[PDB]
Amino acid sequence: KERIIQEFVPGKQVTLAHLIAHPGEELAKKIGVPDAVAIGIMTLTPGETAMIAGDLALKAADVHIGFLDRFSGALVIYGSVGAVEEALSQTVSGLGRLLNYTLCEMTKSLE
Amino acid sequence: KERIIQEFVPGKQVTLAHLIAHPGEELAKKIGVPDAVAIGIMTLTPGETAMIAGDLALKAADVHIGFLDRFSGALVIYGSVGAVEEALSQTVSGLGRLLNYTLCEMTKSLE
Amino acid sequence: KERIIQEFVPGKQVTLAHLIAHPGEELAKKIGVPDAVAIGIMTLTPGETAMIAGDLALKAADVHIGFLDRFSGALVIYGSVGAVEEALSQTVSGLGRLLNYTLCEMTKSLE
Amino acid sequence: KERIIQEFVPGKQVTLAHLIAHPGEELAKKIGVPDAVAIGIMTLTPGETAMIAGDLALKAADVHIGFLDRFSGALVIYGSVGAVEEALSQTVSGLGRLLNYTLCEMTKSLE
Amino acid sequence: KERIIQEFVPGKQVTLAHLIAHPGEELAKKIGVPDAVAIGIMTLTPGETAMIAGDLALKAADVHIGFLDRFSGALVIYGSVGAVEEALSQTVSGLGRLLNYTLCEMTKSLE
Amino acid sequence: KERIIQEFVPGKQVTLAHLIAHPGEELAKKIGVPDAVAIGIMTLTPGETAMIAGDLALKAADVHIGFLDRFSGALVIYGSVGAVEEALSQTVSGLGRLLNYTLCEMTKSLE
Repeated sequence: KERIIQEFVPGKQVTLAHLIAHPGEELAKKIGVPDAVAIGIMTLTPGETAMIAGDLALKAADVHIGFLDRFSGALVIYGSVGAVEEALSQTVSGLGRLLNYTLCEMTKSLE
Repeated sequence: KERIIQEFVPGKQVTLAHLIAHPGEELAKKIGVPDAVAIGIMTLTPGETAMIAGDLALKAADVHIGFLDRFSGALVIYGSVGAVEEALSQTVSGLGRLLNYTLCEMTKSLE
Repeated sequence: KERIIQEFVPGKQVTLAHLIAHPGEELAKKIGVPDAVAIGIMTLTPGETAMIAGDLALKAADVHIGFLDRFSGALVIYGSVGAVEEALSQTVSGLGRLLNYTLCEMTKSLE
Repeated sequence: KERIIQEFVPGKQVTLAHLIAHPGEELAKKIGVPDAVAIGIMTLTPGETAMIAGDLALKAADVHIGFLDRFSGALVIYGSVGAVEEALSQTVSGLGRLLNYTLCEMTKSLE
Repeated sequence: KERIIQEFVPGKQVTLAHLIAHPGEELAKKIGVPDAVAIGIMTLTPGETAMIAGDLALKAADVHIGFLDRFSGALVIYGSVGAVEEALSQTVSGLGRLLNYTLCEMTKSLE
Repeated sequence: KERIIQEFVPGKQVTLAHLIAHPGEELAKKIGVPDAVAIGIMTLTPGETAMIAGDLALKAADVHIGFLDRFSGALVIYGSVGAVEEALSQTVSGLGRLLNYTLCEMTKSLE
């Protein structure tokens, strides 16, 4: 085979930014967020980006932090479908702009 | 040898989607799911995909979340063999469709 | 040096499948399994494979789950040397068959 | 495919150094820092660099450690916008100077 | 830059096998082993190899398990300098033999 | 893109060895070491190297273990600036000598 030594470092990337309107009570309960709200999901690298994204999203629309995970880089917000959608949209563009992140497409699940 | 610096980032992939009808009480107990039900197993990357897959599966058939792990990316559902099988099938195609994931084949264990 | 971006994803592999007859009480105590039994050890990737392997092994011979680790991908079974050996043999082939895993040789420690 | 063996080792890098004036009480509460203060965010590799950066930042301006994470390599400081900004600026240059780290640009979020 | 997708899997390797005679009470306390004994240190990949090595070492000489870590792949034994040395020597060769591991040199610290 | 399978294994490396005289009470408190002492910081791979380095440093000068982390590979010592400096110096050379590690430069923060 081949042996390579590899100095690892975090990349800067928004891997997914997903909207889920009408998650349902079971999923909501599992996730640890309020029922009857839309939901925004982001994975971020490095993990500390979640605090930055948290700031952005809060300032972008009327959304709330379900939870913020500075280790995994997870961030979950909730609120109206419209608020969550804007918050997501704004936060992705803000990261590529302020920090020149690798970005992704915003995605959605409905029904 | 050779030294490479490596900025790591999560891939987007469904690595496995497996059905297990008749798991048995011992395995069920270990896994932390009800007995007398079929079982669906998925590994997902990044870990946060488990919440998205959770949504999809719940909406695809009459299945329930045994547990959802947004860290490892694990998701276990249960229900009838038919319900679990459809939920699995739907969830994989839904991820490749909505999010353009790398997908896998659905698999099964019976007896 | 060189900078590479690396999207990571789990491989599908059975890295080891080892039989240990006569482990002794000290090792058994450390491992958290009954004394006076043979022992089967498997490392699996991804971690969720341990539930699938758990199913296979239980169905292959008269063995029992010492523990199943869906995070590390560890699975430890115990029983007679013959039962453990068959369970191991069957589970490896089953994974390569059902899921086309990268497989390994079965190994053993005696005395 | 291809098989490579990879001996992993930590790189030496400041991946981000971000200033957030006016984070808001919600974000502040989530993050575990005082309200009404600016905030500095750094990700560092290896994780132990957070203690070194902690030293630098404290000595650079009138800032305080919200928290220091020698595992993830996270470090959060707070104080006036001016103090936090200087602390950040100084700490980045200090690491590249003393330890020849790979550095980044300082960034900021306002409003 | 360059983007590579990387399916990760554990290698099979004994990275170090080190003997420490006369560790001293402070170090011993930190490590969580008895004082007045020599000490053997191994790092193993995958993590589950520690249980196999544990078996080998116990059978090779009159040594005892300080602790066995099936997650990190750590294994610490203790006993006489001679017993620990033989246990180490035997365990390394046993792994390369039974499992065709990548091996290392045995090392020692004295005084 | 490109798919590579990657068997991972720990490298053997001292990534940093840093001296901090006059850390201050705040930083000291955060770090979990006594005030009014100099401080030595090392990151080591693999994680188990921290026990070996712990032995070396203790034997090299009149220093004490603030803490030893066999998981992350962290080791923090304290004592006089001179004792800590020698302990660090000795431990790095000892590792390259006994174990042929990849080494680093010793570094320091003063004032």
